[PDB]
Amino acid sequence: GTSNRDWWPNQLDLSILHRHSSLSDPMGKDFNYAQAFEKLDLAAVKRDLHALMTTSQDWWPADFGHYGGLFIRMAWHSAGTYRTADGRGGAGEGQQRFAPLNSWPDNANLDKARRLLWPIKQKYGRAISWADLLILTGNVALESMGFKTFGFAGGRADTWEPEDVYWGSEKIWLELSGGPNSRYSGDRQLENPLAAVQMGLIYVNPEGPDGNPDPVAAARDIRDTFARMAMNDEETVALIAGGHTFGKTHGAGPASNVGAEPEAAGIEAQGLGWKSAYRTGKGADAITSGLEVTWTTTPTQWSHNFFENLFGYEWELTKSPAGAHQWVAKGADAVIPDAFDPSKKHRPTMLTTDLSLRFDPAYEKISRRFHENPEQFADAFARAWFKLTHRDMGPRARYLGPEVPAEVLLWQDPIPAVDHPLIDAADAAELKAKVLASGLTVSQLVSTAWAAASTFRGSDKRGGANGARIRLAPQKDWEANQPEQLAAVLETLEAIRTAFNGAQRGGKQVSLADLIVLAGCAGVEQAAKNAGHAVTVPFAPGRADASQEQTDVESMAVLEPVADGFRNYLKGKYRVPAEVLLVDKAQLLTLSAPEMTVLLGGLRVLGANVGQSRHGVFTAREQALTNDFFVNLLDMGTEWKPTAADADVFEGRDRATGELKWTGTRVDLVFGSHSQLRALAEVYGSADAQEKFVRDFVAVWNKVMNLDRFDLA
Amino acid sequence: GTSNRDWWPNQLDLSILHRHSSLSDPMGKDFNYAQAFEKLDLAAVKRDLHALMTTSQDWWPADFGHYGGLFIRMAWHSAGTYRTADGRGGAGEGQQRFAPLNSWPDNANLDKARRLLWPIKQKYGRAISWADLLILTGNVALESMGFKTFGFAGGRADTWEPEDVYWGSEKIWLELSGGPNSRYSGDRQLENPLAAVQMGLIYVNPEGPDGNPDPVAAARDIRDTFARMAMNDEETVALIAGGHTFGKTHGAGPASNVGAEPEAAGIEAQGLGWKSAYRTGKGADAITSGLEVTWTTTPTQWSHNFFENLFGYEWELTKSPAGAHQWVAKGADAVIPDAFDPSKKHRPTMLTTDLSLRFDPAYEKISRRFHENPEQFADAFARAWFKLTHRDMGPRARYLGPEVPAEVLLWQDPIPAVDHPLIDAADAAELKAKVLASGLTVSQLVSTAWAAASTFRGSDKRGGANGARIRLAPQKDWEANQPEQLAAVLETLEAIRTAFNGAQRGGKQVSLADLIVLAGCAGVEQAAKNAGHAVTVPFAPGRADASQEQTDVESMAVLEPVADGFRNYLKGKYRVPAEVLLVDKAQLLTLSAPEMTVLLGGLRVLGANVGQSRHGVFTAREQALTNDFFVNLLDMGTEWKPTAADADVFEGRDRATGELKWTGTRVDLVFGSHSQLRALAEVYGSADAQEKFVRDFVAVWNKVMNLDRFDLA
Ligand code: HEM
Ligand code: HEM
Ligand SMILES: [Cl-]
Ligand SMILES: [Cl-]
Ligand code: NA
Ligand code: NA
Repeated sequence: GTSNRDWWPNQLDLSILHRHSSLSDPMGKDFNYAQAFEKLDLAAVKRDLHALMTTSQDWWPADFGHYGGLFIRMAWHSAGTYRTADGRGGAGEGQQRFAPLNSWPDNANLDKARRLLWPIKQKYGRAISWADLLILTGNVALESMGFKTFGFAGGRADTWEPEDVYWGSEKIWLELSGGPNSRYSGDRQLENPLAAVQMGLIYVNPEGPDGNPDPVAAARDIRDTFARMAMNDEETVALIAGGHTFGKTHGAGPASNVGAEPEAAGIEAQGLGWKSAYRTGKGADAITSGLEVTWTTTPTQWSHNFFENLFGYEWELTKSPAGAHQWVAKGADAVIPDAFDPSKKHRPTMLTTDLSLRFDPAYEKISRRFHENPEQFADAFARAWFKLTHRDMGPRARYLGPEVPAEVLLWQDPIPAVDHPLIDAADAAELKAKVLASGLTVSQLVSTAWAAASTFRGSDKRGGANGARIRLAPQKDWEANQPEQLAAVLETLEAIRTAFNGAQRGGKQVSLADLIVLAGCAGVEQAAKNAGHAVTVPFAPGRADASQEQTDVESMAVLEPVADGFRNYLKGKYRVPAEVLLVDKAQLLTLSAPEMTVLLGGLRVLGANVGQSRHGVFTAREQALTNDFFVNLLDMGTEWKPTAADADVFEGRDRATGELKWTGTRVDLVFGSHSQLRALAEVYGSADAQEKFVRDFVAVWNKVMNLDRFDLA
Repeated sequence: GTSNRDWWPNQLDLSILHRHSSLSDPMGKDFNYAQAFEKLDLAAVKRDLHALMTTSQDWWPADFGHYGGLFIRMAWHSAGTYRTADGRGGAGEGQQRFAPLNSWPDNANLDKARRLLWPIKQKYGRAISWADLLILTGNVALESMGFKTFGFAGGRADTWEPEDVYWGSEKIWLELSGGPNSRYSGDRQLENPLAAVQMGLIYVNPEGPDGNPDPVAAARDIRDTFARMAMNDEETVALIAGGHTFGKTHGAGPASNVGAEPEAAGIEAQGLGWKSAYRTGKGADAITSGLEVTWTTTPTQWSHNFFENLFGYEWELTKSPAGAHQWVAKGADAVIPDAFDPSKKHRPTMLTTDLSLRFDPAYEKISRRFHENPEQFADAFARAWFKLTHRDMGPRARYLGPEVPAEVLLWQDPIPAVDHPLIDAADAAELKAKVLASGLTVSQLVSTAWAAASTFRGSDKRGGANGARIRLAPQKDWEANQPEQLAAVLETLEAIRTAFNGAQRGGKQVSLADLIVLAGCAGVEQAAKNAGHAVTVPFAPGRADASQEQTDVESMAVLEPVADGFRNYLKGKYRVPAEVLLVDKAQLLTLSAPEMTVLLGGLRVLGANVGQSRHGVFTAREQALTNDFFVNLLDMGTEWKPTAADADVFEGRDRATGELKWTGTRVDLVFGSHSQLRALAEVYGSADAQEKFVRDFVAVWNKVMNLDRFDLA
């Protein structure tokens, strides 16, 4: 069947905005996962998981009689797709159970892991999501094997279709670098927003870079990829060495014996894949990665034997039974148990990437400290495993259940508790009038609130106006935020806040974070009044102000908008057309196509553009909330042509006279070009649409202001 | 960006069931188009359209100073994509404004037509849809040029994204037959469900079949395609000759002058395409099809000149200025006006396909009758234009406004008015008890009601249980309907109906159509009782019974289910995998993926399979409404393999003993393979899901019973 994508493969794709509709969701409109989870008997779940660890199924026999290592891997791959660039990936939506991740080569035989958990999923039903269950199982694995975890939070609601994520442009699984769709350029520079070295890998190639078995070079790829998943050197060493304290790899015979991944398998395989023709195809004969390494002398028990082995032997390059590069201990005794035959033992073995932890000089210093102080190792691992498995959960208000760690961690972008009465509706009205009487303009107020709120991304639930981090480094200096204009607005609002708070009794006060948002509300109300329409914009107080010391500046860098079509802003020059970057931003903001359309058309006419650019400002009443963007865009009296100076800037002239009327960017003009978007623009540009336009704009503005308000969820 | 479709291009596609979500629709969830239309000043709209006919715009100057031919073409192409096989295409969703149809070669320059209507659309806003506006404009064009139409109904609600229609498998526009993705096989047999001879054509090639200018063979393709659009010979001749009474074709220079279609054009084209480098690119220099034919001596006025020309001259093969095959009148004087220069006249000209109406023997007889009796031609054309433009609108109850023709037409599948009191709740309880006391089983009642209601398709809104057409030819003899079992059920229901109706006074009576549906409801209630549960199935009376004389047997044949996965039925052997056919059926029934999932699982256990097949009957309590299908499908204790006899039948055996537990088809097992479907099946197979499953089943059951109930809308 030939499709639109076939005929016009470079046309913009809006389907990403309308994933996750109520059509594909089996649960009722009113289902609230948090409410279900809060009544789960978590202790009972964990007893069932504990029992499962040593209850072998014959269709995928447990190595050493214990499924712990399989489950740790499973949970670490669930989390391990996370990228800091865009927040996409991670364990927080249970996406491992869908395409493509269910069929990535690095996820081979996790289909068996997940199938082992169906009976518990079945028993507890909607009260425990697959997303939560994956991570809970990894924690119970660890605990059953003698490792004390840092804690666990529930609250990852399940999803019902695949997310549309850019995982790379290669058309071959595992393609080595330097092909026609290489993700690498320059001196081994991995393209943003990717966080893995080859298509279908979680981080790095366990043989070494593009299969070259050099631990030093492999260390470069480990450091770079892990950094792109928000882990520093200490955390990376703790996680790799921690994980590889347990279980084993699987490479008992050649990889040609392994058949189709789950999405390609026959209907009779019932959602499993990688069926192997090698001997029994499972257990002692299993093939997963093609490597055949067992790291420790007690693969089912926490120990400090990984570093004992790493540092206690010299290593020789060797090949698994599938032909993969791996390493074996020179001169060693057979001290490693076999997974199924109590009469066999094996020499210690390592991956290239395990040896990275000894031969990269910065890793070696950490690894040695951990070898000499295993208690430090265990604490670092526990902390890093919690961060790994929670990194995309969002604010601590979303954390559910009885095992949530009390310690507040800097990476959580923490928000202090509120310990005073909040402002009421009359206070809000008072403050809106004070803001408008200060002489701050509609443009300043809208722009500032937009800048504060629109750092939110739904991918990892970071960002948003809560915190008032706009006032701090680094947000206060980001170019998009217009640092000198911002500072003047903030000074004025801070004086309003001080005077209101100084007048109160009873401990009532308003945070700056709330006042930034409220003042933006006032701007939108005043713009509506400038158009002749009285509207009240909703406002919910309860934001708190975070300190600089509670804000990790280097982690906040990935939230900087380098492209924000809603402010007609592009920080530099990109390969991806600006309209594609608009739809990417709308997806991160959780906006539908209608929402994105109304929001953009209103911001244009409110003066929200960076630098006060005229591009897309298709109105002669700037700072009035009207549908003029749409009416003027759609006027066939105007003809549009790209400028000679810049192909991405367009001039709109009167068709009859030649007179210059407007200028616009690709982001403005796409609403008059794309057939779906133009259809939306036509609703808002019709003569009956002024009330609708205003109502819909106010609704979407309030939605954006509240994106991070999980305290009200 | 590589996508799931790239990696697994043959995996089943569920996106078609979550098109048209509330996410992509700009109108609020409570918007009701009918109510907006009913308040439209239709007379005002028509005055504005009359004005527009001769208001020429310089960016696309009007031929003869009158846009009427362009608009007729526009409205005939809007309607013209309709196929009877599936009901898809047609004017009823306004789909000409989206991809791919906005860019089909045969819709070249209708982008200009649509743009000329934006000011009207804008002025009247949501009270007239684009869908309605395209048809109304065609009507006003005809009236403006002196042809009185048969009527007009509003009520086509606009849509907001493209429909996923199979238009063919070719990967080249306009590809001639016999290629790697040929729509033709054998003796010029066009593949179902297609209704056009080439990718991107509305029906036929105007030069002749695969470009061969033979009118006799062109007539074969005209007959076949038009029959696939629900039009017989008289209708066909009336429409082609009526259309071609007006306007002209456009081929002033070589087609290489014509640039990108709208979906390929640059952003500055603002949604238009086919920009031409030939001379001024428009007006006298226009290039659309490449043909240069003007049919009559008065192209802007209704006339009897089409058949006077066709019969009055002999025709000579020639070429247009673009090189296309067309025909010129031998020895004729230059009597045809030029569209732009009062000093030029032209000889009469004809397409190959126009000559088909004279050189095909059966068309010749009609054409001569029309020539000799122009009043017969005008009435046939009026009636056929009404049919053409309303064929996908569904029951007359959906027809809005003051110009709806009073005359009931056979093609509308008419249902008599109800002229008596309806059954009340106490009567419904009394009838349900009578049905359950008669001996009819759960399986029979469910099966019968399913058969009756599931003929509905949302594509053209034909079918459904209203009418009780299940009792008439041809539905009563369809194999999927189990004619012998059906007859026995109907006899019993007819005897209940007679006895109830004979006991009433006041004129109260129950239709058989209602009783079939009510009896189905009683089966579902009894099945819940068999499972130990109280359940209430909603029922809405008010269906009437249609007669055999109101039921066109040949038109009804397209509704026959040759695949119905919901009954595990496949009439024969198809190229398309049966699970694809299930999703296609779910789309015509307007079901989401969760709905399709719950529905099928319940039908399986209630005994709705054709022939009492045990395939997918995964329960030991058949005729009890339980979630057993899901719980047993998902049991990892069972291993599945295709049978040696039949690769599309699977056997499910106990993993430990090898013993046979179940058998299933692809339709059954896809719910345990497809990673999205299996996620849905897990929700209904969970331990906490029995009540959910019953509630969800009853809701979807009632949805299906009411699909055609536009008298309640
Ligand atoms: C440089 C980073 C990493 C590399 C290249 C890597 C590589 C791999 C490979 C190739 C396997 C064998 C797959 C199979 O054949 O069954 C595996 C197994 C495993 N890895 Fe890692 N890994 C890394 C990091 C991690 C981390 C961060 C954790 C968790 C903290 C983890 C925990 C495990 C566990 C527990 C197993 C054993 C699975 C079993 O017993 O079935 N790994 N590793
Ligand atoms: C065998 C079926 C038909 C064929 C092959 C056919 C072919 C075409 C072609 C090739 C054009 C020229 C397009 C261009 O270059 O601008 C056209 C024009 C047109 N057709 Fe048809 N046609 C068919 C049936 C119809 C029907 C059923 C109607 C309406 C009832 C219709 C009404 C028109 C009118 C009004 C125009 C003139 C457009 C203008 O003045 O701009 N045709 N036809
Ligand atoms: Cl994601
Ligand atoms: Cl359609
Ligand atoms: Na994420
Ligand atoms: Na249709």
